[PDB]
Amino acid sequence: SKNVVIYADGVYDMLHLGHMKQLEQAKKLFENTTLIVGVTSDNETKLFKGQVVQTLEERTETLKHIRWVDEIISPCPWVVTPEFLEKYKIDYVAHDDIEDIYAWLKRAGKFKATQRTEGVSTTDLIVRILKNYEDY
Amino acid sequence: SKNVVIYADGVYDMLHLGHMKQLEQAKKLFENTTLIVGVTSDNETKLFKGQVVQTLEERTETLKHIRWVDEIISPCPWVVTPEFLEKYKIDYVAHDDIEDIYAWLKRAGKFKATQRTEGVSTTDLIVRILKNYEDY
Repeated sequence: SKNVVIYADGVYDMLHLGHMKQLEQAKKLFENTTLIVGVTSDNETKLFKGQVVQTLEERTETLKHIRWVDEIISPCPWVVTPEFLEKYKIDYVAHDDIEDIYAWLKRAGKFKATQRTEGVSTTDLIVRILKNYEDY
Repeated sequence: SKNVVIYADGVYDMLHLGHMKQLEQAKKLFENTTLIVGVTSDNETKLFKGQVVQTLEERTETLKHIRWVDEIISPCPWVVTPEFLEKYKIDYVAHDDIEDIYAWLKRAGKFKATQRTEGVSTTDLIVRILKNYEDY
């Protein structure tokens, strides 16, 4: 089939199985895709979202090693725009939306949902380490 | 060129950039390779090596997502043997050796060194998180 350009953005701090399953899902939305992943800058993540432990450079170097990732934009825009989609020939934005800042994307037919996997996160694994030390 | 079968084994607990750079190095030892990765069982890792936080199933599911990994043997033998190399048509074992349990591999011309990257580990990132809380 024809090659579909998919865009997915995120913070990707301390990459874990949860991000990877999401990336894999974005990549397989169609039989032939190019998955572009956008990695948010440090400043704007902290300003708008929350604490980041890894720098942009580290967050991006880890993503380079994931099988599903075809291209990375680093840093990426914090807000996706129609001009951005035209410039990089993006057919679909892959998100999990979790008023609606993505309504124009749905109206344009350019939105494809992916999902999160709970309980697989890096912070969760440290919780598991700590359970081995009894409170008493 | 001809296709070279490379074998690398390890625990791969809480996969981080350090493992990935090593896998990438094993994969690029030659122009055309098949990288087989062996993941050690829970029992034998704990018995011979140390604590593991993720099960075999989790440690293996994460490796499935890495670009360099062509095949996984899970669980893998704890000790590599010549019969193992013959069975899976392995040309080289990729290790970082860090008396010598791998001397027969070097004698057979079947040993290729890779290296570790320090300071990139998942436990290190939690140390970074904690630096934000001042002791006083």
